[PDB]
Amino acid sequence: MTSWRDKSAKVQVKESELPSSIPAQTGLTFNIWYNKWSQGFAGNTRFVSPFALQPQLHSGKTRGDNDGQLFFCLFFAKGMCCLGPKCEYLHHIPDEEDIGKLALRTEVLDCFGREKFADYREDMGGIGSFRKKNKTLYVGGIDGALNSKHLKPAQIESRIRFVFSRLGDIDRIRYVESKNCGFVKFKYQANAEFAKEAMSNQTLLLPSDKEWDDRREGTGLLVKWANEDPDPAAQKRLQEELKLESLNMMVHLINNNTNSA
RNA sequence: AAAAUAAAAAAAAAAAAAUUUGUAAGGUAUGUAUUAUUUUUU
Ligand SMILES: [Mg+2]
Ligand SMILES: [Zn+2]
Repeated sequence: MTSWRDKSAKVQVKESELPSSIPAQTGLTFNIWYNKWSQGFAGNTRFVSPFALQPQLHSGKTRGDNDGQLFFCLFFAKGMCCLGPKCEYLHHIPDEEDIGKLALRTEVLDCFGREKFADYREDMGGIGSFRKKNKTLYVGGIDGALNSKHLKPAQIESRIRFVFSRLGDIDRIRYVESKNCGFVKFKYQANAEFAKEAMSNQTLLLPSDKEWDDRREGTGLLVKWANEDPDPAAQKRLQEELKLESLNMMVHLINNNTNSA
């Protein structure tokens, strides 16, 4: 509105600043079918992103807004999009107005337009599932994100809270020191899908955090999906919210019978 | 009218043929595992 509705979206990265489509150097000879390096051993080829999303700075109106686009630019979520106001996808954070237009389609697609799959994955990776609506994002790689300096677990919790706060309605956050894991639950599926792409392979450390010069050498903070919550308080709370949303559609499933008569 | 040519001395010198060229397999096994404190809430 102040950020989005008045502005036009800017260009995060110029096309000459875009990274090379060739990966770095893993093996001896480059395979030109699969676009990978061959003949040797790979060396833990993950790396942190040189760019990132700036919600208030980079949002603005796009050509997807004028045409009626439902879906969001995934390169805008990564902080990489080079089209700016020419891009056919939306450059702003998903909100209650646009998510209301992602209603029939969001059952099988995500907010970027990618199909979901039946099984999840062995490591709970990229896209979601069309069987379970999972609104909670796992956070890992926090040691690799902080670039191996030490902090207190109370202060790690706040540094996770701030960068995730902009990406949508945060339901709850509970950083665990015993297992260095962040369980960040949102209000919406579409904001969990946006936040998973946006903060994947990023750095936690701030520009004043004394290692802002050296932060590119990391691995970034892993952002996968979260499993079911084993403590029995939330499971009863899961049983509660299952029952009350059921009765909400017990009302409307006898209204369209009342329309039927 | 028919013919349109009804024949030598008496035995001489002179040679040819044509072929088809290289590759892979049956031998040095096959199989398993291997960077992940890259930490999934009690
Ligand atoms: Mg045989
Ligand atoms: Zn874009």
